[PDB]
Amino acid sequence: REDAELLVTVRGGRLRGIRLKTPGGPVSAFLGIPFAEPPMGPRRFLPPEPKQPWSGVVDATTFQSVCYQYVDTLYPGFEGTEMWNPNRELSEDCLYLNVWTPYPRPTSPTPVLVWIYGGGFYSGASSLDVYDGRFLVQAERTVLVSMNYRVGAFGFLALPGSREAPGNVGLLDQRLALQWVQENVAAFGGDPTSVTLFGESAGAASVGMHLLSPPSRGLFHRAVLQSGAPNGPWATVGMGEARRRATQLAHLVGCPPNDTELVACLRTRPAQVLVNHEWHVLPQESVFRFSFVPVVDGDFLSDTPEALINAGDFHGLQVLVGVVKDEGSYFLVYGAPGFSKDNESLISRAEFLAGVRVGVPQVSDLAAEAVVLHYTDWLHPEDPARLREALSDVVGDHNVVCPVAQLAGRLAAQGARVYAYVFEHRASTLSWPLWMGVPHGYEIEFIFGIPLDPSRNYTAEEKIFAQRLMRYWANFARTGDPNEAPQWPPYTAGAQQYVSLDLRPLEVRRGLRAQACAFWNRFLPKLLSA
Amino acid sequence: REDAELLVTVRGGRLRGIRLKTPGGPVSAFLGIPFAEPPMGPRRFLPPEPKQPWSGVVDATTFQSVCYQYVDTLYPGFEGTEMWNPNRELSEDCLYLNVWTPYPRPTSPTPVLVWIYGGGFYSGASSLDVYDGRFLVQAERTVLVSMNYRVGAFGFLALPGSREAPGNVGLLDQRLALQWVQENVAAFGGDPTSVTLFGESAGAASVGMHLLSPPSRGLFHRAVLQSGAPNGPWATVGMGEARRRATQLAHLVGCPPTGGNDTELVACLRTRPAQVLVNHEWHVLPQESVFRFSFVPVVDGDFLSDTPEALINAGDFHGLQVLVGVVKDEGSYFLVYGAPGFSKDNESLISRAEFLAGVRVGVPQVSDLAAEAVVLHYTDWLHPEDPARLREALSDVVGDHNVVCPVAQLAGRLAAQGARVYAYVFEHRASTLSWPLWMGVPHGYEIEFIFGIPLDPSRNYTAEEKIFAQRLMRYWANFARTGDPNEPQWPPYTAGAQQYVSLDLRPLEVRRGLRAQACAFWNRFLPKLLSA
Ligand SMILES: *[C@@H]1O[C@H](CO[C@@H]2O[C@@H](C)[C@@H](O)[C@@H](O)[C@@H]2O)[C@@H](O[C@@H]2O[C@H](CO)[C@@H](O)[C@H](O)[C@H]2NC(C)=O)[C@H](O)[C@H]1NC(C)=O
Ligand SMILES: *[C@@H]1O[C@H](CO[C@@H]2O[C@@H](C)[C@@H](O)[C@@H](O)[C@@H]2O)[C@@H](O[C@@H]2O[C@H](CO)[C@@H](O)[C@H](O)[C@H]2NC(C)=O)[C@H](O)[C@H]1NC(C)=O
Ligand SMILES: NC(=O)c1cc[n+](COC[n+]2ccccc2/C=N/O)cc1
Ligand SMILES: NC(=O)c1cc[n+](COC[n+]2ccccc2/C=N\O)cc1
Ligand SMILES: *[C@@H]1O[C@H](CO)[C@@H](O)[C@H](O)[C@H]1NC(C)=O
Repeated sequence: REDAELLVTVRGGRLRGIRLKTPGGPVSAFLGIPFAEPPMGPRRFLPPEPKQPWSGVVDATTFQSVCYQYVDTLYPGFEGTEMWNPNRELSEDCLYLNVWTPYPRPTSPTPVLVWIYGGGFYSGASSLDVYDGRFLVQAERTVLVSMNYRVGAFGFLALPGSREAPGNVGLLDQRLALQWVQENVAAFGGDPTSVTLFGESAGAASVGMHLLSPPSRGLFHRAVLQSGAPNGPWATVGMGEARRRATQLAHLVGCPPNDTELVACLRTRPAQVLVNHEWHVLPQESVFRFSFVPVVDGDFLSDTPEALINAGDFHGLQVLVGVVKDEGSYFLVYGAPGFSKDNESLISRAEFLAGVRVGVPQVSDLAAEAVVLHYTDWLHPEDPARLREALSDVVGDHNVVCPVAQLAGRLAAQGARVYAYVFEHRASTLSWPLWMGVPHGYEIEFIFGIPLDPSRNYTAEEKIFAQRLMRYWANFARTGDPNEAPQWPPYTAGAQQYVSLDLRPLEVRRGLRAQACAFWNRFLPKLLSA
Repeated sequence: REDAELLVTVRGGRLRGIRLKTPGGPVSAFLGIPFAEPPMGPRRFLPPEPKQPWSGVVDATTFQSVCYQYVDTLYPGFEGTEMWNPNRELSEDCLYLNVWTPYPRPTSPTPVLVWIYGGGFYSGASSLDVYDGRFLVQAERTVLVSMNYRVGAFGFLALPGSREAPGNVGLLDQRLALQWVQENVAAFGGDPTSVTLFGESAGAASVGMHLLSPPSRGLFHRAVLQSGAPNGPWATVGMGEARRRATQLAHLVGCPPTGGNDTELVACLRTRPAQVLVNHEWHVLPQESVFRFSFVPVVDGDFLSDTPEALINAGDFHGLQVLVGVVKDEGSYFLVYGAPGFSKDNESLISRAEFLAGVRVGVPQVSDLAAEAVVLHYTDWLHPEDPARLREALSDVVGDHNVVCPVAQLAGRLAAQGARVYAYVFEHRASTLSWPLWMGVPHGYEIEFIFGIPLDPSRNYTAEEKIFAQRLMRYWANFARTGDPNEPQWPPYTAGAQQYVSLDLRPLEVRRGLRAQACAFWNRFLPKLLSA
């Protein structure tokens, strides 16, 4: 009758899962497991509370609701943007996690991968097709866990010092899920002593912040940061600016009639009302800037991530970090003047100079001049194709590449063993224009083995590539070393060695854009202080 | 009795010259013509006064004295440094000029080349062997003129506003010599309506300042600036810093028994022996540095109504032809005079710490932030500690900051504002060069080829270098005659295409960009950083 492999008892009660099909065999999935009380009504903006025990059997056969978030409408119906939009109904009752295990369930402790999705801390969901864990679990025989966490104002609105809206509760949602993994993953066959965190963009920034927060450190053992870092200029906000943004949001939604009255009024508004106004609390026009992000208030982060990275002892830590070939191109169509996915975006010098202030917001004119000096080819100062690639480099280096390069350099120089990559394969199914190259976020589908889905149109070569990348990632989760063949050397602050990931065998190189990142990481901070 | 070819009457009186032998035939030389009253005693620091007329015949038959100046002591007996030291006795009685003309004297008016030597405004002389004008006149049949002008404190000590030491008198010496050319060069067969100034280093900066001073602008028609520009960070000084340096120099020599009344301060300075002033001249510089000189032209609203940069940016230069250029390694020569770890006698493979310390020596008197901006751009962050790369990088720092980027900025603005510009880079290392190999083609070592020194038979240049020298003399003379060095073609320099030619044994090769990336930092960004 009923498959005993799909019945699991966790600390809170009983669950019923579903058997999933994959080209290489079945997989056990437990989707929509509640790990927190629904953060609704008076519980909104508050830290999550552990889910109370239940009687009966929870149906864990389908994904649960997506946390309330903005839905992108720039190119309606376009696959390049719809693949990131919510594929389930929106709700504040969204604190659920998902578990994939081999079928039948492992009888021996199995290494655990925990996925934290990205989306600028304002969007994302564990239920997106591109995060389907069935292929990783079947091919590499790990336990895969992913959780939903609150985004936008619901997860990161902060009136610092107030208890009604302390901030960082979305990060606490992630920590609660990691604590749930420690207490319950063995019931699925997972090994709670071998937990690897991996995430992309804001998910990678989240992974980095769990590395720098002592209460989260005991919950995992290895970390993978893809196209993101906690020291990115978009990843955190100071207490003063957080209070300003929280206050303006209240004003824009008709609040208030102290912090208590302000939060109480915010709690009376429908969730969609807060979503409709959250982008308007940003101080200026920009790309790669987000309204409600983690706040540095001395609690979750006792100091800025950059400060915590410099003062940290990282011996015994192994981290896998990397970027895609063209980190900046995706963001240019959301505000940079002259850009669009439907033409070549061959911009003029005037549009380039205007894009610099959009891509590098909230800096002095002198700082902007330094950017223009560094990213101008003064033998071809007005060539539109060069200007298009240059502004993509500005946005990509400033927000992703150089923050990741700095994290990798400091971690390596202070005990950690770092492996660095650059993902350089443009998917044959990529629907973005060719000038965007390999855009932000389009390595994920290969890490998750999506090309193995036979109902998709990836090539035979791309399937072998996905299997290669799944092996690297799983090798790292098992041993802290992706290697098995051309060897992948560790990244060091001196040699700065990394590998390129594409259809060709591994190629070792030096320097994660060393010349450009010396500007962003070494000189520009000095310029802004004086 | 006499040779009429060697007798000339100028406005001041009669002159007698000499007939010089050259590998290609005779040349008339009138060496040591007085063009000003000796600036001695009460006239020290004063503007030059026209030479009073004389009766009889002045023998203009040999070079006159070198103006009082410092004598380099760093590598005694070394050919590389002794070639720039005085080859005549030092004297304040030094305001004499020289005229070379073809033998026999030209039938028709001939274009005139006027040479202004360099030496950081503290040294130099028209009598140096490398400035011998006989080969240019023989090969290209022009009239060549060179003059001595006061250097160091005697030419550029400035108490601005005062009448006893108004400053810039060395530039006034040059202008007086230019006025002399206008009134008298026709007696030698020269055309006063076709006068081409050319100079190197501080001489090139001098040429540019005459371009930007209206009283001088009417005295010539074309300009050549070799490895120098008036907008260089070393070429001018503000009124306040000039007064500070002049006051500390007076204080260092006991004047007066600091500052005070200007008339009495200078009167005390006039009682000091010339050598005493020279001995303390370098002590007034604010910090340890290279390519910085104590007494230089002062921007005081008179000779220079504004900074050279502002005058360049506001200037209308239609109808002007200009030839500018640099050598391949402008900075290397200056590093052995103070940069830590450097020497002509070893490889100068410096460390990272010596590189950072040399940056402050090579870019003196800037904020810590500006210094780190220099480090950011001249460090290869894949090889931040490689000694050979650091040695080249510090050479580039000093060369770009002081020569290449000032010249590139001068060339770009003149071209954009009406002038026709031709740019070169001199890339030949002479076979006779005595400096070590790591210095490449150093500052000042294109001059000997422009003056045709390789044609001197007692020298040891190769036959290839003699052909090269004759080719360069043709470019310079073509430009002096027509405003165009051509007749492989040499395209003009423009702000957009930024085209220049390489001068070496190979034929002309057209390139783009006078180190465009580096000079965008020095000319565009760094000024914004200093004002904020
Ligand atoms: C500074 O002093 C000069 C005069 O220089 C000498 O020292 C003076 C104290 C006096 O002894 C002069 O005779 C010496 O020549 C001043 O200029 C003189 O001023 C007087 C009175 O007006 C006049 O009769 C002289 O002709 C002037 N001689 C010149 C032009 O040198 C000058 O005014 C003083 N400036 C100050 C106040 O600092
Ligand atoms: C090359 O020499 C320089 C400076 O030194 C002089 O020339 C040398 C060839 C040798 O003859 C020395 O005895 C001379 O003093 C070295 O850099 C300097 O080293 C001296 C050591 O006293 C010291 O002043 C500073 O550290 C450096 N700067 C100077 C010029 O004072 C350089 O290290 C030598 N190159 C090597 C070591 O290969
Ligand atoms: N008046 C002085 O004491 C003095 C001291 C030092 N210097 C400059 O040092 C020598 N130098 C430094 C750099 C380039 C060339 C030279 C050679 N000059 O003859 C000039 C004057
Ligand atoms: N205006 C913006 O900066 C912006 C930011 C983010 N997005 C949507 O990002 C979707 N996304 C979400 C998660 C991970 C990656 C990605 C992007 N490309 O792969 C649109 C506009
Ligand atoms: C040039 O070389 C020759 C042969 O060695 C020598 O006799 C002569 O003195 C040298 N002259 C110069 C200028 O060096």
